[PDB]
Amino acid sequence: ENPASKPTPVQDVQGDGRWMSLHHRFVADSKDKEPEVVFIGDSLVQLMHQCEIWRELFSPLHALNFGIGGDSTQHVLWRLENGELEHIRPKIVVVWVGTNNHGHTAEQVTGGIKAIVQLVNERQPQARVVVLGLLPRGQHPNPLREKNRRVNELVRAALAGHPRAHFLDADPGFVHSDGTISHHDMYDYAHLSRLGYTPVCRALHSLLLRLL
Amino acid sequence: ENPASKPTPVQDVQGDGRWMSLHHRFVADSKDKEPEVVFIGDSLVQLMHQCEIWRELFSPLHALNFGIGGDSTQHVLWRLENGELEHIRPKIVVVWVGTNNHGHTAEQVTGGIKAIVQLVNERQPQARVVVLGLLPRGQHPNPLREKNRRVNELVRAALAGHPRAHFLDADPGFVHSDGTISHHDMYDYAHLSRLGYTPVCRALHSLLLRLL
Repeated sequence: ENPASKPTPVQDVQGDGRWMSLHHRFVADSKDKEPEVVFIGDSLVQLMHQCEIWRELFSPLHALNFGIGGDSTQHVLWRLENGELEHIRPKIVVVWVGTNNHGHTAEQVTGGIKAIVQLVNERQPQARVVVLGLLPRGQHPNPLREKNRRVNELVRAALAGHPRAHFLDADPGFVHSDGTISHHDMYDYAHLSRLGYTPVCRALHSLLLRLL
Repeated sequence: ENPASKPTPVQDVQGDGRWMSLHHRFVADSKDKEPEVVFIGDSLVQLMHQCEIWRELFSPLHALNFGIGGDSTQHVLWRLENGELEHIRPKIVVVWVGTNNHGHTAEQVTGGIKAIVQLVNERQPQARVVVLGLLPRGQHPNPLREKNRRVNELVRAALAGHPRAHFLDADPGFVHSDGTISHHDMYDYAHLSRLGYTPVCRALHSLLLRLL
């Protein structure tokens, strides 16, 4: 099995059960709401809801944010299969996950992303799927840069043949000429600040409005 | 040895070196700036800098924020010993760390917190030290609630005999009568939202202004 596309919850090894509380909240959201767009993935999704203005660009679109810090692809897959696509009929599902798949090869993470697009195509066949490219990370050149770039090539070539699956690279050019990422964009060289969110989100908003 | 008070960097098992980039940035901050207050600890410290308005309450105070998501006590201890207290002479150092010490007993985390106050008293003997109580976490009652409460009793009783060491519980009462924490306060039942930061930070600002 590709471990990236084998659905599995995050096991609580800390004791406060917060991942499963998050999941149950999103399930109840889906039971009770009628979104047109659902956002799912890791803390880049999750933190957009606070840390960026989601209210001005995305709230009008009738959007649920189901981001969980730390999730890998298999975690998202599990969540989509275990209640978060129930009782809804979005027009669009936005997927942003894969940068936390540590210990998986790029091909494996790509296999994880392809399994999420497949699940969404089966459980919510009317929806378009948007997959965001994995962003660069690390202050200087490093192997996760090259990993996430390779994921992005492989995913883009996989989605090229899919009428209603869209690859979006939302990277404005966070890697500079000197090879560096600025902490003004990414305060810890991976998570975006308000400034790093702005151009990402407006690339996303523009794609969403054409589609919608 | 108490593992909580044995200084040690976070080892990079991912490959992009971001923890050590963060540390080097803070070292350069300390070389080049002249803060009156330095904030150090985990992502509750770190995210206050974006996620709350640090600008209105804390920026006037000439404050550096040296928070790193995921740090335990021994990580903070290492950082304070390995350059982040160099070239400065703060009036106040604010410590908020211990909630990530998974696998350490409450007594051990307390031993970690006491070693950080001791380091700061030796390297920056003029500064007052403020230690923030560990906040509750988890949506419902769970063993990390009781752990962090016990840490807070033990730390408060340790700092009671210290003229210029101050324990501050900044918890407004995030645990409700029904036993629950609201996701309006803590979006993932551990990290604060803008709303959860407001009362925390104004408790902190008030203590700082008396002292200062």
